[PDB]
Amino acid sequence: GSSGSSGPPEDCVTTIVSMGFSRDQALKALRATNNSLERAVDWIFSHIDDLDAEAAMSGPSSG
Repeated sequence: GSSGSSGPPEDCVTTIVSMGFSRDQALKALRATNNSLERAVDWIFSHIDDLDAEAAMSGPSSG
């Protein structure tokens, strides 16, 4: 049980991934949602929708 400097929760990360999400996403989401679970899932779903973010080219990979 180590955790010095602030950081995102593990349980959350797990939960998300548990759903079948990318580990990076979970992390990002969290950080994107000030380390939030509920919001994360929301910030996540949003991405799934299509509205990823402001106009910005997307990497080569089919969704």
